[PDB]
Amino acid sequence: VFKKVLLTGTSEESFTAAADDAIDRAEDTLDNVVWAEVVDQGVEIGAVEERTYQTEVQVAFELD
Amino acid sequence: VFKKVLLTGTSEESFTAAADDAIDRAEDTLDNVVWAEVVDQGVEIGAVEERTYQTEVQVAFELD
Amino acid sequence: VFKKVLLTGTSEESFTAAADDAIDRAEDTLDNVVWAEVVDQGVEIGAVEERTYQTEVQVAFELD
Amino acid sequence: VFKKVLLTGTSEESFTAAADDAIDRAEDTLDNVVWAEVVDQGVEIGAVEERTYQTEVQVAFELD
Amino acid sequence: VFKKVLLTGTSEESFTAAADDAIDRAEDTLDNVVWAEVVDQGVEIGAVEERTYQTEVQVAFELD
Amino acid sequence: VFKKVLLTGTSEESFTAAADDAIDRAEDTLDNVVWAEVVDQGVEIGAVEERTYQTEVQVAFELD
Amino acid sequence: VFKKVLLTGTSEESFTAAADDAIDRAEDTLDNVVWAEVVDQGVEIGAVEERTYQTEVQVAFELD
Amino acid sequence: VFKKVLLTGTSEESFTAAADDAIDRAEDTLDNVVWAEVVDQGVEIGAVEERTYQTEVQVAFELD
Amino acid sequence: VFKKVLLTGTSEESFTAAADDAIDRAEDTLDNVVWAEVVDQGVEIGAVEERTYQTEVQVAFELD
Amino acid sequence: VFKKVLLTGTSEESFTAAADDAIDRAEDTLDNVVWAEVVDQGVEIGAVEERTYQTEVQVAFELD
Amino acid sequence: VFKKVLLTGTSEESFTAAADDAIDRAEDTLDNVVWAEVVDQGVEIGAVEERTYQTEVQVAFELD
Amino acid sequence: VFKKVLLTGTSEESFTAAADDAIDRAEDTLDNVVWAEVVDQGVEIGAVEERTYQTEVQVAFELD
Ligand SMILES: Cc1cc2nc3[nH]c(=O)[nH]c(=O)c3nc2cc1C
Ligand SMILES: Cc1cc2nc3[nH]c(=O)[nH]c(=O)c3nc2cc1C
Ligand SMILES: Cc1cc2nc3[nH]c(=O)[nH]c(=O)c3nc2cc1C
Ligand SMILES: Cc1cc2nc3[nH]c(=O)[nH]c(=O)c3nc2cc1C
Ligand SMILES: Cc1cc2nc3[nH]c(=O)[nH]c(=O)c3nc2cc1C
Ligand SMILES: Cc1cc2nc3[nH]c(=O)[nH]c(=O)c3nc2cc1C
Ligand SMILES: Cc1cc2nc3[nH]c(=O)[nH]c(=O)c3nc2cc1C
Ligand SMILES: Cc1cc2nc3[nH]c(=O)[nH]c(=O)c3nc2cc1C
Ligand SMILES: Cc1cc2nc3[nH]c(=O)[nH]c(=O)c3nc2cc1C
Ligand SMILES: Cc1cc2nc3[nH]c(=O)[nH]c(=O)c3nc2cc1C
Ligand SMILES: Cc1cc2nc3[nH]c(=O)[nH]c(=O)c3nc2cc1C
Ligand SMILES: Cc1cc2nc3[nH]c(=O)[nH]c(=O)c3nc2cc1C
Ligand SMILES: [Cl-]
Ligand SMILES: [Cl-]
Ligand SMILES: [Cl-]
Ligand SMILES: [Cl-]
Ligand SMILES: [Mg+2]
Ligand SMILES: [Mg+2]
Ligand SMILES: [Mg+2]
Ligand SMILES: [Mg+2]
Ligand SMILES: [Mg+2]
Ligand SMILES: [Mg+2]
Ligand SMILES: [Mg+2]
Ligand SMILES: [Mg+2]
Ligand SMILES: [Mg+2]
Ligand SMILES: [Mg+2]
Ligand SMILES: [Mg+2]
Ligand SMILES: [Mg+2]
Ligand SMILES: [Mg+2]
Ligand SMILES: [Mg+2]
Ligand SMILES: [Mg+2]
Ligand SMILES: [Mg+2]
Ligand SMILES: [Mg+2]
Ligand SMILES: [Mg+2]
Ligand SMILES: [Mg+2]
Ligand SMILES: [Mg+2]
Ligand SMILES: [Mg+2]
Ligand SMILES: [Mg+2]
Ligand SMILES: [Mg+2]
Ligand SMILES: [Mg+2]
Ligand SMILES: [Mg+2]
Ligand SMILES: [Mg+2]
Ligand SMILES: [Mg+2]
Ligand SMILES: [Mg+2]
Ligand SMILES: [Mg+2]
Ligand SMILES: [Mg+2]
Ligand code: NA
Ligand code: NA
Ligand code: NA
Ligand code: NA
Repeated sequence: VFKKVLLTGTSEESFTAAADDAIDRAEDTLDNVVWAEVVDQGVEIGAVEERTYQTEVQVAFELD
Repeated sequence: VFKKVLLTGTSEESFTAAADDAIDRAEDTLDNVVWAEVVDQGVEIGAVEERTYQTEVQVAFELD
Repeated sequence: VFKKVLLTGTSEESFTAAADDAIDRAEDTLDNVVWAEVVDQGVEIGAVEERTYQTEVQVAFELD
Repeated sequence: VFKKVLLTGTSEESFTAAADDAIDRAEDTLDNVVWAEVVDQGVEIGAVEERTYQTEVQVAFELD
Repeated sequence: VFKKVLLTGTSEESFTAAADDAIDRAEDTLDNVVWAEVVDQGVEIGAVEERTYQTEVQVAFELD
Repeated sequence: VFKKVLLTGTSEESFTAAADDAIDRAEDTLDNVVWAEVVDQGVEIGAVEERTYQTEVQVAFELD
Repeated sequence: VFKKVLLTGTSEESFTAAADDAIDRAEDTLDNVVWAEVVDQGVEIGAVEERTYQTEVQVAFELD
Repeated sequence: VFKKVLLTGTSEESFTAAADDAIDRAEDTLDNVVWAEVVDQGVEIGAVEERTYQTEVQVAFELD
Repeated sequence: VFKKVLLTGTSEESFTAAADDAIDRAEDTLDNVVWAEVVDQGVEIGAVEERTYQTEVQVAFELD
Repeated sequence: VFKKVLLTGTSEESFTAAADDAIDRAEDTLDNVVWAEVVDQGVEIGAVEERTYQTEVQVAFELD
Repeated sequence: VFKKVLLTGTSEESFTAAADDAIDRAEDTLDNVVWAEVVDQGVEIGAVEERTYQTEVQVAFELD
Repeated sequence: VFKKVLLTGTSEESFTAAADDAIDRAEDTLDNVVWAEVVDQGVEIGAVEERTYQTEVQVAFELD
């Protein structure tokens, strides 16, 4: 059985690095992370110092 | 990193109050709740006494 | 077996009351109405006197 | 010909009042506003004092 | 309040049995599981021995 | 001209049999049923005895 | 209250005429038809003599 | 950079002519119109004399 | 088994004729073309002489 | 690089067997078939003898 | 009240830089730009010299 | 007439480079490649050595 958690990663650099940010967090706290599906992307502007790219992913992990 | 939990709140009063019901539950058990996105709304009729409005939300919270 | 009818209710008050308007109509003419799913919402402006909130619902009823 | 502008209204009270907020703004600056279609709803939490309901609408107006 | 977890069940037999696989896992670890909504189906081929049917479900459970 | 009715069939056995349940009902009451399109699938759990698979279909029939 | 019926009109001429075909049928059998929304278009080829354009519409009518 | 404006054109003749109606309006008031994407089609019936076909388009234009 | 190819037809006349353009091409090179489903429509403006209507279709054909 | 072909399989038995029908055809003619994603399901009724279940899949295969 | 404008940015480098291109243009001409939501991405090939990455964003700005 | 092929490119570097990977493959085997539309993005994790970014594109090419 796989389960997915819905995470939004952030980066001041790129959409790819923002996806990595979310996956890194998942891998910190979950075993058997196997894939991620991008579900949205955006840019936070008017409450940060530098533009912040955001990539939201369903991160899938194998249960057990 | 933000994470979202997918909650359906309920109310005998309104769709807005049903959204509040879900957010209240999130705030009871989670720190740093920052926003909610409505993903569906409906009304339960034929297994309740009074119509029950339901509002399903992705409730976003900042991790750490 | 359930069947759904696609109804748009209206209200000069709120989206919740517009949903009730549709459900009330279904309950007038149908037995065993069991739930409703919101599929769209809108506001009619430039052919009514007061803004009219509209809520479109699939109203589900149990057949037999 | 109709044109639509994509506006997010806000309210500390309800999704309906947040929709009104957007429509009111459109009517302030546009002639012949004729309808609005709800495209999203959400709640801003962790950068406001009180929860703020938001309703995003395409507000349609007749050109000329 | 209901909460949903996003699970992908697997089966070498059918899409229905793959849905059961996910629900069974939810029922192992959660109380008050009340319904499941199918959100995707697929078949894993080129890293398994026999075709494996997969059914992804939002499994809803009542909180408390 | 074709018309469609939106029916949810149920089965304690499978998603395919739940689709048949809806189609059977359509064929009981309608002439010239010609096809069905699956629009959703789900499983009712916590108000039935055995899991009940549900398949919602637009059932198309030729008018006249 | 408005209700919608989901009709597929057909024409050997055009998508517009296929939409008219559905609306004409609605107007034959329903009072207070007020609008139609196109939901799909297609072309039937390999079971007709000439290509047949099809336009599927939700036809809305005012109840009462 | 391209920008899009969301326009609904109308015609008593066809969906194609309704799309032209919107594009013509864009070209009246905008320079460097480069393409249009159809996003919806419909027919206004019960507040016009003759059926009016409507085609909603995102009309893209190159900025500068 | 059916297979679909994703083709965009073009016409200086209409969306219907643009759909025919794609289907004609499919029929030139494929046997047993049986139906087409419209998936998008648009208009190319700023790199053609006359507006060019485009209709994108999944063209289905029976294999063997 | 992966490529996908869009195939509709058929079965007089089940949606799962209809998916297998499409995958079997892909495996007959393609090397390195690796997965399939269900994109639609339906039932052909009024031009076949027995109901025919259909499952449309994107069948993915690794290029080279 | 927030308003959104629908802009497609371009870059010969990356999808992230194409998003920046659109946001930069918005910030040139608008006050209080607060966020952007990616709605589409693509690559222009056969009318440019080098591949051009394009990222379409709804750029949100606070009115007043 | 344009045709599209549905390709998933891969890269250990970025979503942009994964899109290039797919386009490069199309250009190897097809003439008159004119544009690509991103339809999905993801990251393969638990069967590769380094995270592999994937970008799925419809690659459009002009027929003849
Ligand atoms: C990055 C980002 C910020 C946002 N802020 C937001 N802030 C807000 O008050 N309302 C919103 O709807 C909203 N949407 C956002 C979406 C994105 C993608
Ligand atoms: C409130 C609500 C109840 C429902 N009950 C339901 N009960 C059921 O047996 N099948 C369903 O598909 C179903 N859907 C529902 C959807 C909503 C929005
Ligand atoms: C309330 C409402 C009115 C509308 N009127 C409309 N009137 C019209 O001529 N064309 C339309 O597309 C249209 N859409 C509408 C949508 C909504 C939600
Ligand atoms: C109200 C609201 C705020 C938001 N803030 C947001 N803030 C953010 O940093 N990223 C987001 O994606 C985001 N989305 C939002 C969506 C909504 C509906
Ligand atoms: C079963 C299945 C396997 C998959 N594998 C996959 N493997 C991969 O490398 N990229 C993918 O996008 C991908 N998608 C899949 C989807 C499904 C439904
Ligand atoms: C089978 C089923 C039951 C459901 N019950 C439900 N019951 C409920 O109170 N709210 C819901 O949203 C809901 N959704 C359902 C969906 C499905 C598919
Ligand atoms: C016109 C048309 C015919 C079709 N026939 C069809 N026939 C069939 O056996 N399976 C299908 O999925 C199918 N889809 C169709 C869709 C359209 C739009
Ligand atoms: C042409 C058209 C008119 C409409 N009128 C409408 N009028 C209305 O009161 N409510 C609606 O939702 C609505 N929708 C419409 C949609 C279309 C496409
Ligand atoms: C006809 C048409 C042309 C287009 N050109 C385009 N040209 C471009 O540089 N970027 C685009 O996104 C784009 N989209 C188009 C869509 C359509 C429907
Ligand atoms: C099985 C099937 C047959 C169909 N036939 C069809 N036949 C037709 O004339 N028009 C259609 O739109 C159509 N759609 C279909 C869809 C499905 C899923
Ligand atoms: C970059 C891009 C160019 C395009 N050109 C295009 N050109 C065209 O003639 N028709 C189209 O549909 C089209 N779509 C496009 C989409 C994208 C994303
Ligand atoms: C990269 C990727 C791998 C995947 N693997 C997958 N593997 C699997 O067994 N089931 C899946 O649904 C699945 N989906 C995937 C999606 C993506 C985007
Ligand atoms: Cl989710
Ligand atoms: Cl419907
Ligand atoms: Cl828009
Ligand atoms: Cl496709
Ligand atoms: Mg930096
Ligand atoms: Mg988002
Ligand atoms: Mg914010
Ligand atoms: Mg009360
Ligand atoms: Mg729901
Ligand atoms: Mg129930
Ligand atoms: Mg009042
Ligand atoms: Mg509507
Ligand atoms: Mg009107
Ligand atoms: Mg107050
Ligand atoms: Mg939003
Ligand atoms: Mg076995
Ligand atoms: Mg999936
Ligand atoms: Mg049994
Ligand atoms: Mg459902
Ligand atoms: Mg003729
Ligand atoms: Mg259809
Ligand atoms: Mg047929
Ligand atoms: Mg005339
Ligand atoms: Mg519309
Ligand atoms: Mg001409
Ligand atoms: Mg297109
Ligand atoms: Mg048999
Ligand atoms: Mg289909
Ligand atoms: Mg360069
Ligand atoms: Mg686009
Ligand atoms: Mg071009
Ligand atoms: Mg490297
Ligand atoms: Mg994918
Ligand atoms: Mg895999
Ligand atoms: Na989730
Ligand atoms: Na219906
Ligand atoms: Na817009
Ligand atoms: Na394809």
